[PDB]
Amino acid sequence: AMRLSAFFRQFILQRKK
Repeated sequence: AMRLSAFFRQFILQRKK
């Protein structure tokens, strides 16, 4: 159940980044 592709710092962080 992993969608998380370019994960990290881009989804979670998409808003900070």
